[PDB]
Amino acid sequence: AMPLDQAIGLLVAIFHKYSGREGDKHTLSKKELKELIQKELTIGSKLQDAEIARLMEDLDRNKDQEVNFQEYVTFLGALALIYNEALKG
Amino acid sequence: AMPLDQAIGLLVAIFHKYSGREGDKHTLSKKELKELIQKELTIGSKLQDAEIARLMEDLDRNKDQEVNFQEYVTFLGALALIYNEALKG
Repeated sequence: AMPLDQAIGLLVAIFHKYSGREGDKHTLSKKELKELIQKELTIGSKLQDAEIARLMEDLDRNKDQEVNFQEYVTFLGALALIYNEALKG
Repeated sequence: AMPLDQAIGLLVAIFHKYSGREGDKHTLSKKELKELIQKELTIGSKLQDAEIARLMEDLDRNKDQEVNFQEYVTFLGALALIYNEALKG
């Protein structure tokens, strides 16, 4: 697949890895999303960064709320802005 | 990189391929986003699908509006729901 098709296919696959764990495969809880981020990204050196720590706290404060695919993708965009190196500056 | 880190890195790279063409590297126009989708995804067989055609029309109707990285990622999530096979059902 072209690079962007590859990217989308990976986003979908990782969503379904966690959304399939309980109930509806169309959603995952914010508790589960926090677990997904900590397991699927090499983020362990950055979890105490001021902005990333607030995103993780917000997931724990809203842990039982569900997230659909669109909201998961939006959230990954928010996290990339404060996590991915190429988005610095 | 882990799969999701790979996915994010590709999203960022394709954004910057187009956002760097004019002006600010932090945004791209909706005209440019339409070009990005048509060139970076194997979507040519699906452009007349009822839902995809409306997303492409909306980009052309708002062609001069700018899009930041967060809005680009959100948009890719919207498109994936109506384009990616694994999101059917």
